[PDB]
Amino acid sequence: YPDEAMLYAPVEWHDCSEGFEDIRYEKSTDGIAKITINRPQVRNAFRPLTVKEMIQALADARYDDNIGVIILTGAGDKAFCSGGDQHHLNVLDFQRQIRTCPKPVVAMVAGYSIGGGHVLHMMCDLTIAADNAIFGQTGPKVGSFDGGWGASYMARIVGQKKAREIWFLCRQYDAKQALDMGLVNTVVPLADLEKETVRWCREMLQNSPMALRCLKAALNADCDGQAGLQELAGNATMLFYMTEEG
Amino acid sequence: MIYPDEAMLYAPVEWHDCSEGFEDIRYEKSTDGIAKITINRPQVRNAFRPLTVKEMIQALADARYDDNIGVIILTGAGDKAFCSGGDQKHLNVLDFQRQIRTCPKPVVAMVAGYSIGGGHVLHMMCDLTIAADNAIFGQTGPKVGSFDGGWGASYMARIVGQKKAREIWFLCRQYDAKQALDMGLVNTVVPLADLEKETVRWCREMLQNSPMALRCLKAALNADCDGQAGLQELAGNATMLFYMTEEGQEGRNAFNQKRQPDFSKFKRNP
Amino acid sequence: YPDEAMLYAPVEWHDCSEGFEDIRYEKSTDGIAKITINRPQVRNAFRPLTVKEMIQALADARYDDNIGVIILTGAGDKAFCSGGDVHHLNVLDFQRQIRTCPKPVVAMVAGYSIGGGHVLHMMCDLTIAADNAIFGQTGPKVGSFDGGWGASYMARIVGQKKAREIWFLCRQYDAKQALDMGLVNTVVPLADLEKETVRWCREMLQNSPMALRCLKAALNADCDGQAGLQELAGNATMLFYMTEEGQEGRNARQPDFSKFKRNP
Amino acid sequence: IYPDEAMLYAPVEWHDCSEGFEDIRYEKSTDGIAKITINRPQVRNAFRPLTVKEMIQALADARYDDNIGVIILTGAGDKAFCSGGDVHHLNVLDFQRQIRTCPKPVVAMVAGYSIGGGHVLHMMCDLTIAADNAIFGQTGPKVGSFDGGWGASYMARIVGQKKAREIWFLCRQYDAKQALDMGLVNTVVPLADLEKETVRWCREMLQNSPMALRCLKAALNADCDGQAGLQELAGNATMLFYMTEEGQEGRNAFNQKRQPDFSKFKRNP
Amino acid sequence: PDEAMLYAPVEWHDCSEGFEDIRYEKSTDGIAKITINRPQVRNAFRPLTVKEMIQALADARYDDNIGVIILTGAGDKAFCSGGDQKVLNVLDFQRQIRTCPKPVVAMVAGYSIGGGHVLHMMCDLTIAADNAIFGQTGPKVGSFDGGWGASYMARIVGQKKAREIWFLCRQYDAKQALDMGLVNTVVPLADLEKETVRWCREMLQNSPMALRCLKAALNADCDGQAGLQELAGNATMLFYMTEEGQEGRNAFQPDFSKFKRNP
Amino acid sequence: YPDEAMLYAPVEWHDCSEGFEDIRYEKSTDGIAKITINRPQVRNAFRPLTVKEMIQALADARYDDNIGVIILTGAGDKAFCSGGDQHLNVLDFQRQIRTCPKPVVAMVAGYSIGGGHVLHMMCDLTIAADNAIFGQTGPKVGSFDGGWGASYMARIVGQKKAREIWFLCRQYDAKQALDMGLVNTVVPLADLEKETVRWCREMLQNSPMALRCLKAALNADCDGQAGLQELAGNATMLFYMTEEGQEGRNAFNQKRQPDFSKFKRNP
Repeated sequence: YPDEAMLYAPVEWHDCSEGFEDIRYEKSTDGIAKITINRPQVRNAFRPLTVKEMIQALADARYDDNIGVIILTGAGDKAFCSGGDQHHLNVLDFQRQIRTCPKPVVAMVAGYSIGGGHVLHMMCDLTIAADNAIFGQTGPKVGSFDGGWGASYMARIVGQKKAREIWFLCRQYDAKQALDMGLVNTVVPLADLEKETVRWCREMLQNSPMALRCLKAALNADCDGQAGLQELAGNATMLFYMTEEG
Repeated sequence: MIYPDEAMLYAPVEWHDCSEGFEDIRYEKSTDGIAKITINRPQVRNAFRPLTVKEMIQALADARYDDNIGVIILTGAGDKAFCSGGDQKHLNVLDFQRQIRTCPKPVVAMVAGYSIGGGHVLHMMCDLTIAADNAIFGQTGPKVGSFDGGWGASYMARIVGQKKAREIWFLCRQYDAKQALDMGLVNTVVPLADLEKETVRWCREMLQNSPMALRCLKAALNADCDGQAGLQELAGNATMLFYMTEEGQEGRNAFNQKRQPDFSKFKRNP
Repeated sequence: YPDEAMLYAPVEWHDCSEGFEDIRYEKSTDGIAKITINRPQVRNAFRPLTVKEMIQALADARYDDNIGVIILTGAGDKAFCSGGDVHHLNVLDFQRQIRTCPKPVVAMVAGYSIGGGHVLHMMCDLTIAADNAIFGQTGPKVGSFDGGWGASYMARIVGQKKAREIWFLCRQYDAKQALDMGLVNTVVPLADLEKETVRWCREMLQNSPMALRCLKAALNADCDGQAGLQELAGNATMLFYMTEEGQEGRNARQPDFSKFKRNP
Repeated sequence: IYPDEAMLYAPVEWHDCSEGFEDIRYEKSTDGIAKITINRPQVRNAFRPLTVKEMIQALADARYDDNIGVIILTGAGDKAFCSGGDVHHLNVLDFQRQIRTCPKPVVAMVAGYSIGGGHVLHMMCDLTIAADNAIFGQTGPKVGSFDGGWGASYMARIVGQKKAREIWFLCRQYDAKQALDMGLVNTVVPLADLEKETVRWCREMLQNSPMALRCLKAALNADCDGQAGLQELAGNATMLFYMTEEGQEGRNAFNQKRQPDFSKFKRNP
Repeated sequence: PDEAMLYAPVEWHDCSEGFEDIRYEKSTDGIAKITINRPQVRNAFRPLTVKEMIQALADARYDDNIGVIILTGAGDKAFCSGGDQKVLNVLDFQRQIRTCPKPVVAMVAGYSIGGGHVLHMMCDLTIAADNAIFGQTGPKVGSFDGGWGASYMARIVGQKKAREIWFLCRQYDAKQALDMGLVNTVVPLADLEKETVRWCREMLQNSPMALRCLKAALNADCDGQAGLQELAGNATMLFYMTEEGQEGRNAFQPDFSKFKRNP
Repeated sequence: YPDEAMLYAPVEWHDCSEGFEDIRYEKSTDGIAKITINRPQVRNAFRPLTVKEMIQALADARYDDNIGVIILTGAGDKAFCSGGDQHLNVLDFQRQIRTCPKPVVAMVAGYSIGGGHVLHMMCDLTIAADNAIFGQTGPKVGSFDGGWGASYMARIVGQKKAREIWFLCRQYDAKQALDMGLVNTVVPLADLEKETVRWCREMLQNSPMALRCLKAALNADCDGQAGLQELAGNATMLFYMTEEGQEGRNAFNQKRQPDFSKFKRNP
């Protein structure tokens, strides 16, 4: 395993936010890309423009051979993303893009991850929660619902009883509650959120990118039927090209 | 995000009896929209016989069709048993399972004491389960010459995961309220004396939310399990919603106005 | 195999229609129940009352131990069911009821099977079509859709390309076209329609009702996820009750399964 | 009330939108058909990564053009629709997903060869109109490749498992009549009438409810694509919900800092 | 490709030592042939027969010189009339055919009935003689196959035809089978093996790894996680054949820093 | 319920290892077969031979009508199995565990790692000692199990935990495994076999037929048509044991038309 010294080393961030109004986008030299929703004034809720930019940034990250892991997070300590405002439903494109991204996407959550913003963290492969993080859906209370990955995939995370509770009542849940039901991967003190997140990112960066790619697709394949097969078979095709028989 | 005040949530509940004709169950309705179906055979720990199931089906259909009802509670009479299983002394409980599954309103298992065997599958079928601290859970099939290999198995695995589902079925042990909570088999555990109080609160929290959103989400979550049957529910709600829009009304309007439908006038979205 | 003489024997229908406004309900002595949409003045389109009645009639046939097969059909020779005319969308209840009926259900189709009425014939296990039969959807032409079994299950019948064509264009298809894409099981001259349908019913009636029941559930199981497992496993449970091992557990004192073999 | 032969077969006024594209042509008709044409007849319309990038760009434009209701995918000339692959090496997988999730009917108009990667492309299209000189088949196992995604599973949902295994394992070529008989294409027409017939089919769809077509396409995908299909279908449901008074009461209440009153709305059976 | 190659004579070698109920042969060009040899009972299988077929198929799977397997019946009157009623390991045989990483071809002359019909369906391809007869018998003789015999049949012929075949238990001739997509082709009885060998050789000309991956992928549309196990297993195998995958065993701390992180 | 005294009675293991080199194989009188990987020197990693022998032993247990439950374990107290020895016949063994009609219990002491971790997951139940360690290693050593090692892992611990396990390849102690539902129970190392045997005896007291139908039904939630083959296969077996099923057999045997008209048509 990597040593705590390298895992907890300072990070060399370079800004790549040119042209974005709603988000910051940064890359570290050791292979991490970070997308930060930058609207703390509205608790980092997204509007169609925000989504358009996030899609832009993620495509760039996917296409950058130096980038191995992506972080999705919100500006400040009070919110990851408090929901959608509140082309229209372009966040559905973003969900699919996170899903099919052949690199791990890690949600770094401080404060509220709510509504459309809660589905976004669920869509990420992993979630690192600050001890101040708050989670929940709001659909039925505000005249919406996410019945796609927001529902079924939530069930594959926390189980059907809990998923029905989360959606039907629309309560809020603190970090411990989220951890207890398997909704997040770990809870760390707010001060160490990014520190610990970078560590998790670095642990993955030390591993085979091809293996990670294949495993993400295999795990998607337990959910996404033929769409999941397209991903998994796609990687097999890519591997076949790299061999002699190929 | 304004939530309901606790004063409202914990206000007294008024049940009105609608049990006329039932022998094995009680059926009651609150004026604020909860329907409560109670297995009423406390002397046999609320075990169900075919008659009990017929009556619960009848009551659940009523609750479904009553536009004043938004949520249903399923429970057992007394403090000792939600339902101890099938009366051992035909298999129409399979129909009741489907009926709970496809009910467009949330169904809540309110569990005191034993939820066992067929009665355990019943609480699992309900969307949520509120358990009293004296609640006991488990299957009995392999110990009594039976099994539920339908939703009793697969769906249980979607609740507690595959390792725990195999343990529950293979050994047929009993589990206390803390055990069930820990594995995610129930949603919360509350003091026995507060069982109905907290259950009603949960119901009222749902009653404040969109009925349409709730039926859509219920269908969507069933859709993760029930293949094309799930698609039928989810798509049927989509159809219902479509009928509530101008485009979804043009066909009926055209027919009424004796003209061909015209979809040229509607905007295409991305 | 059964003798053609017996298969094509005359059939004597007994009326059980008492109390129905929109349908006829009849039973044969040899175990066929026939449900007939009786609204020729509207090409046998169904309204919510029609559906409630068909649900009632099908529930009766399910519980009648004398009935082994159900026929669904439309009155007259011009329409099986032309479409929709408890509650507004109760046809969804009826679809599920046909699906989970442990007895084979056969659509007997003369003339139009269209829209909601086309999904109905698809739901039936088999379809015997008259040479004048006409099939198709109408949803997108009249601002509606059936995205449930009306879409996915159709695709399991005719394949994805054909399913998309049927729904997206909403054309009508003759009996030959329907047969060519596997949408119906056979096409017979209009005069022979009930004759050939009764033969098919009698062929199934000669077979094991338990085997048919299990196979219907098994075939549904390829489509309906856990709902399908509920049906298939439920039949397994019923079978288990009929065995000595099942009955021992139920008689047991601590049960004693030791006297039972742990087969491979 | 049906189309009308005169309208269906009327002339089509195409407008060029190919500015900037190297490998494809892109055109739109005034009545709502967008046509993406692979423009590489010199190599039997095989695609290279740039070709795929451009098709992605064009398809996204059509998706977002509220004037467009149907998309035609085709190859330049009469000899090939697409003969396979040679911006990254496997970006055709992106294009596959984009056709899949496009809320508008996509029609493959096939003249001549639809082979290999190009065969999977026509399969992904909702419908396929084939000219009588059309030839279909896979080549992977012969050329050190395979499409085990929708190229396999989805093919089986079209032609059945026996035929799908045959097509892939032997890599033969099939003529239009063979393809028609196995359910692989929707119709076969004379080469000279290919666009004429295709446009008719497009026009027949253009007469229908765009929302209904959208929901049905997602419903049909949903029989194949698991949760990804649920995402499409449920997404359409959410979109419709926003258009209802009940949905709107939820939004209004939240924006006015008040509890919503959904009680004014029935709890249907 | 090349008619003279495809229809060239076939050189068979016997490998039947020890078998009572079957013959097992291997050609010099990489085809294995398992022949049910009980023509006096229309090639119905008894438990012994299934045991031997499992043995033979396991051998064929593990023989690197074999690229395609033919399953057939002795004589011209019967592929397999089903389970010997005079007497359930056939479920093991089904799984083995399913998970065989090489194409399995059913060469059908005469009856393929009941259990014997499920067998041809399980094979990847079916070449039928014009004298072939297909159908199920379960509901007529107190049985059913509700596993691959039901669901997978539906993935071949569609749900209407599947329900008809099972519910009525009629027999279907070669043209009927072809018309519903139940078999891949129908040929004159005298040319059955000739054409079957051609199809086999056409497959033998293609990549065995690609065929293996495609079979798993097509199974994966049906077999849930069991299908994923097959498909992902092939991907794991392919991975081992790459530099990145080798960086493990070549080390035996591994260093993946060098490898691109592709889109 | 079974008596505590009976459940905790001493075990009488009878050896059946004859002809094996990498494993021990033993049967108890009361119906438990135990397969032990016997390569303590290499933390009980498997080589192709080990797998071939485990396949042989598992097949024997399946066919032995005296056996109702199988235990899979590793020699000593330091490792259950640390994975592949540094083929893919282990894939056949996974399927063999999956389709075994008898419950299979992983009795885990110390390391269950890599290929050895998938093996415990494949078992119906896992009894873990307080010294057990779990984790995958694929991405760290240039491999992956994208089959049941992935999808089925998600059906146990949920999708978030499954991705964490695979992507980082950390090690997890027994408490962590329990909390995530990866194992069924954790017991003091000293009582590992005592407790494992109790769980086995608890199962042995139950209907073998009900157990195999339920194992198939639970597999069926994961394995599509392959799972339908298992579940339906059991239904057919049950059917054969009924008068109705048997009539069809007799009728065909006695060269006469079957008469099913004498059997009830249930709702």
